[PDB]
Amino acid sequence: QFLRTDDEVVLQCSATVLKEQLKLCLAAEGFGNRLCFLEPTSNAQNVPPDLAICCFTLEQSLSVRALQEMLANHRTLLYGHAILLRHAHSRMYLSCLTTSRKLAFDVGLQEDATGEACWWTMHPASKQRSEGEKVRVGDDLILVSVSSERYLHLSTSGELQVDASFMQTLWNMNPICSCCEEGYVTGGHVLRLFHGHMDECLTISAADSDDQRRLVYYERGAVCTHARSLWRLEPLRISWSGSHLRWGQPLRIRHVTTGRYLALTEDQGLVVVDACKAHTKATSFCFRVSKEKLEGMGPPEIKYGESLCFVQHVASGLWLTYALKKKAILHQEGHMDDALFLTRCQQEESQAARMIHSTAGLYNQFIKGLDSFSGKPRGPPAGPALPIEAVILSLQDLIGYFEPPSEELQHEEKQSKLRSLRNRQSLFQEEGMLSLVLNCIDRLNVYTTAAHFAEYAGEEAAESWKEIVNLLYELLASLIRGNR
Repeated sequence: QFLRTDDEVVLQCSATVLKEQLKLCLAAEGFGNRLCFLEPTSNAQNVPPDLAICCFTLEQSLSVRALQEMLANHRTLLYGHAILLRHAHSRMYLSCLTTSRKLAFDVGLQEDATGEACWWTMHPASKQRSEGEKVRVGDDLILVSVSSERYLHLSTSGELQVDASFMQTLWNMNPICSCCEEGYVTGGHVLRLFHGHMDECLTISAADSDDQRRLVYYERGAVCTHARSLWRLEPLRISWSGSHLRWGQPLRIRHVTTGRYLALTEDQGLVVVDACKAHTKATSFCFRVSKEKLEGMGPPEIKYGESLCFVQHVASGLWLTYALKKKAILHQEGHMDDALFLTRCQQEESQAARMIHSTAGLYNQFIKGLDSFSGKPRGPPAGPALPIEAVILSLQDLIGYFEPPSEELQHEEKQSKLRSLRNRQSLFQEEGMLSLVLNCIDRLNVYTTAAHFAEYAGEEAAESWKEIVNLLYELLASLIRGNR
């Protein structure tokens, strides 16, 4: 009934578009782009929203005097309290930025929780709540930046955005999960699906495969530690999507590094499909106890490791089965040994897998823009603008991410940090990040100078040509660095 600290939440607002209400969640990537944006959730039945980057953790909830004393150097939320919100993926903190996209400031994530910028005071939306009262689940609230004294605001030229404005917006701090039972599978969890005990898991193929990475397999060996075998369980009901999963409950299964959804198609059978084509009927599955014919955290039913689960496609009733590497299919009978167990991926690996997803998406966009004016000069590029700012920041972020530990650190800590670095390098390497970085280099090296690049791209885009190539070479080096 009440919101507490260390609860996972989403910040939701609503807007009227085409005489219909549209629910929107506060989202940010962090790496490559600090700025917050809005992720629509109303059309979930047709197109699944990108929720992994919508999740925030309530770090602290402090009174006015408690904040002031903290700046000089599980608790229930009360009105008047100032809260610190940590982004689940990037590990960064929601803040009011000093830059502007009007007397509004931009809203985004910052690297460190220092100063007032990352603090937001909670205020009642009506006379039904008062200062010092317990913040209840489902309450509309007003959020005020401690630094700028402005409201967290839904802005509208023709797009729906977030900023810090003197205009008010009502926000719903919807709980994703609360204290949940240990060892139980919940929504939003990133995991692996294992078949037997021979190091065999459900996966798509490696990068650059003739597959186009659309097919699903049972694969043995090194896959079991690679990013390509990681999946995100996404229940159809957005409310309490981070609640315990139940037998028979419909859910979508998202592939982390590609962002594609397990689906049944009329033409291809069992494949993995783009988000835009991942509608309920094709993409909805459930865990079953057997093959017999058939608003809170809820009852805990599915255990990690100990529970054996059959995967069923809901609309068709077909079972997930196999055709070492065996193709995964959907079949009316399947096989007697179809039952799978689940194992929870830890945060370093899951974080890395999402970073790869966004990194791949961004640089592939950058590559597509480069190919757009490949043999087309200007007298007016005139294709879509290259994501210069995002590419630069992405590059800088990954370089810092792959930075070796300081030689001044102690041996025990250094070795552990080196081991973590190697594992993180490996996950990127196995997802074809070297080739991808190289493809950017090779395409930019087609040009001899910045001025030559300006003859095909813009003069403004050419201003960052030398910087991007140098940062790419730097990332390339950091991806290879042995770090033994």
